[PDB]
Amino acid sequence: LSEQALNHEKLMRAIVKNLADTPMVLKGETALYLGYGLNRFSEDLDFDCHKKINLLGRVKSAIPNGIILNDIHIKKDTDSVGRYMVRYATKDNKEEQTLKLEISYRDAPKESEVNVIEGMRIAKIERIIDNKLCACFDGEHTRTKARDLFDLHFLAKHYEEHFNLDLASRLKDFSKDPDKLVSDYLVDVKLDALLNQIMDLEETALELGVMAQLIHKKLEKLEHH
Repeated sequence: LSEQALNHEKLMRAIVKNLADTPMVLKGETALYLGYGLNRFSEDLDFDCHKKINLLGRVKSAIPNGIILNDIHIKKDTDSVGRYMVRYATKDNKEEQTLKLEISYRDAPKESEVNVIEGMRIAKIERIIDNKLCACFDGEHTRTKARDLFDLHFLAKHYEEHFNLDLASRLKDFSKDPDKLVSDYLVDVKLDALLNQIMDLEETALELGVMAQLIHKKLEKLEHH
């Protein structure tokens, strides 16, 4: 964890802690990082929220000591989506940084589906798995991002109990051809600063395929406790 990263994290945590008394629910990669022990750094803030709030006002108030807020650019503010570029600097370094902040106002989790971890409102693992699989495999607009392989492996390894039959079946299907995964993701892994040092693509792909196969097989037994 470099100084740039540590400060970035300082900024993210301050924003999410501030939003704890609103309906904002943290999701995605940084939910995993801040909430569930993800073993890579994450940089974006992604939220679901059932209604509009004074987002700008909250971000401004939330800037903690040691951070300089240069600007907030409103990329998109509609009924269904909020998309912002928060530009900032630091007491340790003057070079401008960016934080992407994105909110979805559709299909917000109901209050009974919201976890609180160290004072932060965060989505359940199940929803995060579902969203990742939509994002990398079977959603409306899939993408090829190595982060998704890294994160699904993490989830399959450390949170297998949160997989149900549907989630496991899709995971198994996503990861059935490990050589294709390695082929599909290789360039992205090399170009990703967050992954290129820490990730063995060949091993990750292989282990995911094996873990998914086993998780799904277990759930197919329809066992009870």
